[PDB]
Amino acid sequence: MKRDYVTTETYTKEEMHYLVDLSLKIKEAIKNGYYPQLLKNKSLGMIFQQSSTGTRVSFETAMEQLGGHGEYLAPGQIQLGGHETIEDTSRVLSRLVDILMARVERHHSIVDLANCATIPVINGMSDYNHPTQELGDLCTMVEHLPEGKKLEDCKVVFVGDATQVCFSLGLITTKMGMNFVHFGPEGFQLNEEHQAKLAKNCEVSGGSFLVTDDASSVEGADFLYTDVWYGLYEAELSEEERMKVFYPKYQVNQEMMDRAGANCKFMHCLPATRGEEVTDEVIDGKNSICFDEAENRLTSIRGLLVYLMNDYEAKNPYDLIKQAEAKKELEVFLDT
Amino acid sequence: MKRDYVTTETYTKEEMHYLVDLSLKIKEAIKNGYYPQLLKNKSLGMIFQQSSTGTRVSFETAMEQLGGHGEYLAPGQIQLTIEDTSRVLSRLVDILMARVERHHSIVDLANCATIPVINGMSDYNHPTQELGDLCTMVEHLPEGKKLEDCKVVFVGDATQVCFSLGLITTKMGMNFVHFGPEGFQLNEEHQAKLAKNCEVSGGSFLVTDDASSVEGADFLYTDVWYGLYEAELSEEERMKVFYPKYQVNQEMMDRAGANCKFMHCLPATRGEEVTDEVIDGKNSICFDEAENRLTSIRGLLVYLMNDYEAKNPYDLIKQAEAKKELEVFLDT
Amino acid sequence: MKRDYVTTETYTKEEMHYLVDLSLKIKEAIKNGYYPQLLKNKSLGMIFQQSSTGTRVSFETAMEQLGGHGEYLAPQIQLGHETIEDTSRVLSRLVDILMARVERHHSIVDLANCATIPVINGMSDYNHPTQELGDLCTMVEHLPEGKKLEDCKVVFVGDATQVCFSLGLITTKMGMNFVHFGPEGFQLNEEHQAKLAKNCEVSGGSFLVTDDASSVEGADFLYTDVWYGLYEAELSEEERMKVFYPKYQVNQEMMDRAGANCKFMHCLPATRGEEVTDEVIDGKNSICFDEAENRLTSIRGLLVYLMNDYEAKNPYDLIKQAEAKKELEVFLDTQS
Ligand SMILES: N[C@@H](CCCNC(=O)CP(=O)(O)O)C(=O)O
Ligand SMILES: N[C@@H](CCCNC(=O)CP(=O)(O)O)C(=O)O
Ligand SMILES: N[C@@H](CCCNC(=O)CP(=O)(O)O)C(=O)O
Ligand code: NI
Repeated sequence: MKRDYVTTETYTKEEMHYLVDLSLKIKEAIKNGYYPQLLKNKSLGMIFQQSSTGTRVSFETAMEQLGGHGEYLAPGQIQLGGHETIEDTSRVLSRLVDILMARVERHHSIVDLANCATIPVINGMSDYNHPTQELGDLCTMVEHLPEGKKLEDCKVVFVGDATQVCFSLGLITTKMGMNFVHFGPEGFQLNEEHQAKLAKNCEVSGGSFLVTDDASSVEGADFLYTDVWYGLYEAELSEEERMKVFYPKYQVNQEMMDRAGANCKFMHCLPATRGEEVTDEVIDGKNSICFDEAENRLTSIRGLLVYLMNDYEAKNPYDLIKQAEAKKELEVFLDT
Repeated sequence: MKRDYVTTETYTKEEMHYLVDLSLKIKEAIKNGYYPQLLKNKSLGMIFQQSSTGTRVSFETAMEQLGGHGEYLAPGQIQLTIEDTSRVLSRLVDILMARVERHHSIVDLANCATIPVINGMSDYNHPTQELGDLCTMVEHLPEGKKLEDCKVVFVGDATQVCFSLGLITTKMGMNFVHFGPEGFQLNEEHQAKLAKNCEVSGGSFLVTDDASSVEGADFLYTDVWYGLYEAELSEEERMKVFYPKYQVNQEMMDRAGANCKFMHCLPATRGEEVTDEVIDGKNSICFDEAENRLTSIRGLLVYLMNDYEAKNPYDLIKQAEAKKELEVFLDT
Repeated sequence: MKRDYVTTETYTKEEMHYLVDLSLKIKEAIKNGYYPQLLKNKSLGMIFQQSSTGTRVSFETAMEQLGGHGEYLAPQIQLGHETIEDTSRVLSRLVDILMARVERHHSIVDLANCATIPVINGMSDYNHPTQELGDLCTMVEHLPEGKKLEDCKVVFVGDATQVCFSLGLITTKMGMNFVHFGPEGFQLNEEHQAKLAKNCEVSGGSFLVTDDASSVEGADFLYTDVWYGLYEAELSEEERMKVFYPKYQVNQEMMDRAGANCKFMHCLPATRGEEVTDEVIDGKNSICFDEAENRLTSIRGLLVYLMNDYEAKNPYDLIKQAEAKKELEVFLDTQS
């Protein structure tokens, strides 16, 4: 028996709070030079169907810091297209590593992997969502709360394209009872299915959501968040096309930040295209927190790995009598 | 001085029994949550000239579990003179494995390296598969039968895995059959090596295209039909040679016997060498077999490194002196 | 605050002696089976823009031996769409130390300038400083009977490769006598020679760049490298034979002309039958495989030095460490 981390839709507000608290406590230990060896001798399979810097390095570093090891399985090493291949691969890998992550081209691949594997599976980004980004961004907002405001009192505005990161930000903010806005142009907004999921979250949490092309919607934002304009890895929009759609209205510049408010913080999942979605002035300015945010990709990944492996061990406990017997038998064999 | 693991031809029945016993004891420790740190701070160079999932992940995981680390050197990263590469790597890692296109490459690597070398599969044999398969057969012995009483039938192409299965089964005193079509059977040189094994072990071997040869099998084993990595047989060509006679289906399993277990080294081509019904059925053990790739690799790594240390022992007086000198240097 | 290792030009003779002594003491500990865990739980990002065997394996092995881990990044992470500043800031939050083998020297200079963690040059088109330290360790271990380091003559034969220049830089820094024996159009240039001259004004060493075959006479170490030039733009076999063969082939005649006790060095890989003959590279006076081993020797010393420097400049607060450890333990004991 295992638990997966494919979407925050299967996690409650209270569970997300626990993950944040766990992640931040591990962070404070490591920041002061204590590395808790919570994944000693454990192996993570890391399946990447696309390129990655932040996610890949975070997983590999996290495993080392916690006493285990991450194995990088590059694009083309593992095919996740067809159910039959995915079932066989899942069953082989489940016997060979303790935990799995995958960054996939199509969301059904990560859903299928999690369904077939008997070990925990983590979504490292798909075309649909990006749940490790969600947890990292939540950690970051908690660390940068406005003076005298609670999390649920905050307004978070995503500017631009309806990327998987846009949707994921909507999912986590509404799950935590916050106020979310997607400020984006017609034809590039979160769709009806996206909005129904955000509505369902708000019906439980007391938060709110709005999807609009009204420029005034940035006003009062505590966090202003953006992402690239070129769309999906496999099928990018050209420079000329994306400028036509988004520029200059959706460029996060100092004017937009000032319209949001003097204390509004700037966030971006990275990598950023400077001179497009954001200007140098904003991303390098005093109210940019996007490099703290990048660090918190590692923060959240450490907490997730520990949570999922602790869950696995609680559901599949070791028998300490048989452990002692097995250790003694091995030692006797190697001595005699 | 070192020892290598290039072929089971250089290992006795007693040595293979020791490797099985070591592998299974490590397995039982880890299964119950004790990870023996027998390779602490040791580095394994992993040279892959061809793709791999099972072998590669097994080596990398094994090193982590035992307290060391495996370095994945992907296809094209290391050109394989072989003498120069061997001498360089021998100074930079503690142990080496390689999956190679041509068997002479692994023989040359082992000859030139001054550290232990493990064959991760060649065009000739696949000795880590042999040990894993042996572990699996031991764990799944038929009720009231000894290993040497068992019959193992390989169906289909004369792959390096086919030959390797022949080598290990005959080495352990078992009864081996290659059921395959004319032009795709184990050759005269293969059979002479199997005969030599049987003269020592009291086992037997048979190579035949007679469909009745599966009868009485305790283990029925198969592999893909598309041949070597660098020169695959097309779908049309391989179906013409092997289908349907050599497809392991439920009819063939029933002909072998109600209790016959199904094995496959993986990956499998469902609908060719084996049907979904068989590979997913109650008598399939091929996923236990896949797990035992890691089982056997852990045992091999420990055996070879223990052997290396016995032949090249550490001087504890010089160790103590070196430690003190380093500590004084870093303090002062 | 950090220190980098991009060029030995920023290191004094006394600092290079310290690195040699540290490297050799770690070597003697490991040789006798004591692995000092000086980089426990630390992560090294290894950026390779080009192929490598010796350098790559040395870094990955060194990290394991010292209790940490090296992450191999293939042309996964590009130095492109995202600026060097942005990539440097992201990686600085995710690993503890960085190395890179780069096509163009400015890339490693920029990475070092922008990163807030130590950066090591794993070879560029300009220099190869880890090779320098490994070669120095090797010369120290193989000093001629009754000679001091500064009494030795080192002759590099052939093309003016980055290894040629680097050998010039380290030998002149240590007060030795350096010669580049190479043909017109393939010699160290005026800028190279000005840097060697500056080193010699401080050290009392000497340098010479010449196409005179008699310049090998009296050499204690004779060093060579391949003839095919840079990774991205190799010289053909026909072209390079025309330039270098047979005059610059290191054969037994040349070794005898240098001296009966002259040792042969080569950074590897070698093209047998071109720059060197089988007889020389496999002969009794070849030390190039000890030299190859000392790539690992020197890399271990460098990693320890740079991380010790980093920790001295950024010390852990032991009171806050104790508090963070306690809070984590309480959280894991009491919460769920
Ligand atoms: N919408 C963007 C999201 C990238 C998020 N970035 C990360 O996760 C950091 P990484 O890619 O370096 O791991 C896209 O589809 O590319
Ligand atoms: N005859 C087959 C044997 C494959 C063996 N499989 C394994 O070792 C599992 P892996 O390739 O994932 O490591 C062939 O030549 O392809
Ligand atoms: N002039 C040579 C220098 C190679 C140095 N070799 C090494 O550093 C060993 P490696 O490449 O295996 O890491 C060139 O430009 O290729
Ligand atoms: Ni690794």
